[PDB]
Amino acid sequence: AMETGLIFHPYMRPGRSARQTFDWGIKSAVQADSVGIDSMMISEHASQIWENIPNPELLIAAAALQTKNIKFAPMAHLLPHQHPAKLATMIGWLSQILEGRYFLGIGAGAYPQASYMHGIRNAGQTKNLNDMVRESLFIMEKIWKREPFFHEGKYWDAGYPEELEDEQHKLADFSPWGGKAPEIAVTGFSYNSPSMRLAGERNFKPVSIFSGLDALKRHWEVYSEAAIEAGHTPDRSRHAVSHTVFCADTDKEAKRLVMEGPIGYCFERYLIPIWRRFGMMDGYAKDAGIDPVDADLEFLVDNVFLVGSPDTVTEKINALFEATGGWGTLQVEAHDYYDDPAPWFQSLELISKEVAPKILLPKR
Amino acid sequence: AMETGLIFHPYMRPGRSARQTFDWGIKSAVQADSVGIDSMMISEHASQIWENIPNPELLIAAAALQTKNIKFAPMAHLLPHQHPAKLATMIGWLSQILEGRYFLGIGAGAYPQASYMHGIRNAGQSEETKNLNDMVRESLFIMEKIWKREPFFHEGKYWDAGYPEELEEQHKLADFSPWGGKAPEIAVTGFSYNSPSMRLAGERNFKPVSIFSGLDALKRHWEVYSEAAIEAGHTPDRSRHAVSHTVFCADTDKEAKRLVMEGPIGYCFERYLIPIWRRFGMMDGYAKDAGIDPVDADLEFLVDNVFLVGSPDTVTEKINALFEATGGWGTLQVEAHDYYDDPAPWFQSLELISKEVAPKILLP
Ligand SMILES: O=S(=O)(O)CCN1CCN(CCS(=O)(=O)O)CC1
Ligand SMILES: O=S(=O)(O)CCN1CCN(CCS(=O)(=O)O)CC1
Ligand SMILES: [Cl-]
Ligand SMILES: [Cl-]
Ligand SMILES: [Cl-]
Ligand SMILES: [Cl-]
Repeated sequence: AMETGLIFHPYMRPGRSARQTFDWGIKSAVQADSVGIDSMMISEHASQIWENIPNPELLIAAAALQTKNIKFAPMAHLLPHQHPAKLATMIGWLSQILEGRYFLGIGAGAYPQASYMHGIRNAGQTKNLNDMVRESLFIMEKIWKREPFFHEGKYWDAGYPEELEDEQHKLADFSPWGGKAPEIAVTGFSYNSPSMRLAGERNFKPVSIFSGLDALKRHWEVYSEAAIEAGHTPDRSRHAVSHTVFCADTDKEAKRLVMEGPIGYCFERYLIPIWRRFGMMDGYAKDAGIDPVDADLEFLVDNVFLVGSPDTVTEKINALFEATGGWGTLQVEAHDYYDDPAPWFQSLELISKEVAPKILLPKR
Repeated sequence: AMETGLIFHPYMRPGRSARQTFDWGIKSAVQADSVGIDSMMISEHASQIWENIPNPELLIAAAALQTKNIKFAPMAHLLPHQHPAKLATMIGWLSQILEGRYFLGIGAGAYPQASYMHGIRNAGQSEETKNLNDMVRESLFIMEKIWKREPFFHEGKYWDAGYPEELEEQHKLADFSPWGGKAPEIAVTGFSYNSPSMRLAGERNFKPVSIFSGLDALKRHWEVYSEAAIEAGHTPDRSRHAVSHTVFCADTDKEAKRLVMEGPIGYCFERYLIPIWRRFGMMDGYAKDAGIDPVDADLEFLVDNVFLVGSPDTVTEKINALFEATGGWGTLQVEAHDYYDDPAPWFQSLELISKEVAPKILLP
């Protein structure tokens, strides 16, 4: 029932080249596809070192004809940063190339440095990024329908022309596969996530970043309530939840490999300090009954990360399902194993083939 | 030596899918690279049937790690259609992925239907309206500054954009400057006799790409270009000049001609290109050169008098003759046609052009 997914930020070690990063992305897509992973989400960042993909569509396109079954999604295209017509056209064309193995993450962008680059001062505090998202979506949906219009917006002018006065002289068809909008997704983190409400209101796919039991429950509560009120039927099998996940033959090996390898390195060098600064471990702290100040690597490995043998990880997931109601896709956060992929590819294969099929049905 | 290049519009037969088009592009890039073709230019169109690539960068990215030596160029990114920061970031990143096997065509866009989609009414005409050429100049201004990674903010007529100061190695800004930290080489195409693009190109030391329309225009392009270059203080270099031609080589003149007349090339010309060329007076240069009335310029006339078609010796002679008449050029940019269903004769032609013809061409 539960699918396995990859989310590729990618947390490349500072100093990796663009070609190395791109090669690791393609290799990751091909391997994930080969072990039955259902989706690969690729994030977008123009200002960050570790999250060093500014154009997830380039990777998706390079992996498209090298894979069979896996579905790709930008997670997310930052709508305030591009002309909606240009973006809508690219999405539809890529969706066509993939024969529908595609869905669309949309976002405002959480990094003011990148907002600034794209002409939006004071994104942290004028232009409103959320209004820009709404206007872009309004324009893109119309372009995908291939119904003519011209729109003079607050943020952009855009349109879709009427045919001029042989099939070869009609307008190109860059509508997404099947001629309909792709499925749209949005991520959420905070406890009362406005993204989850938007998602529910518009029947988008919710993607939650695991921050603790209370938030995971609250996300679904907010989502479904918004869905119901908007007249949609909430479907928990749509819900994707992003986790650190690592599987090996034993609990001991699993833990050692995380502690001493790429995952532990990224967390100690980069993620733990950010998470500390921004209070992103308060949910985990609450769940385990500790002070956030004492949330270190080994705490996360023992209490938060889905780490261990296939049986252990299966248990941990099933325990979360009983506590929170569950989810449709386990979205595994990718790490920089480009130097020595074997233990990481073995983990993914275990998660996908041995863990995921044994998970309980999610709460309706 | 004169180099061989490919220019991929493409001219896909109406009815080809996006996946087929994309597959043909990758196959074409791989094959061109394998036979020593120096560059592959890929054009950008959102409204056209035959020219059905709206995002050349997706193709370039998919071919990047599958090729060794060939250089790629969008020909051209239509600068009025996207946010210059987003575009500048993607160009730098792709340039990095390609390790500098990349140059940048820029353009305004010659299809009003597509201009309309991107919020530009009355692109065909010379509140107040939008000027595509001014939009090109503002985009380039912004992109060059972003590539330099020096902070600024610009509130333009068409866009707001900037480059931020560092916040008060992993926490510094990402570096998506192009390969070597400098702007890519910039190219523009020209067609008309007194091409304003050729003047711009000369003024700014861009690479000129001429679309072959006759002896007089080819000479006039270089005259305009070099005069502008010299006045701007640049040294005009003919080896930079790319000239776009229909080119087809086979073992004999008879085979070459039959394959063009009866195959994909002839089909595209009779069904699509000849009527357009007739309507817009694009055969007047060829007519003048051969001493005929444009009304009588049909397929076989183009094959016998204009297209570089024949045996390797014959095509070598035709090129050498053009070199004596006009002064020559640095790259023979072969216009690609839809041989996706029959690649053998077309790949054979490109191999002949690249290995047997081009090395025998006299100095420009
Ligand atoms: O670097 S800056 O200080 O400019 C912005 C840093 N900020 C930290 C918090 N994360 C939340 C990710 S999410 O899990 O809430 O989606 C967004 C980025
Ligand atoms: O389709 S529309 O009728 O709306 C515009 C027609 N127009 C005809 C001429 N071509 C040649 C490009 S070039 O050869 O001059 O570079 C550009 C498009
Ligand atoms: Cl992020
Ligand atoms: Cl529904
Ligand atoms: Cl064109
Ligand atoms: Cl010079």
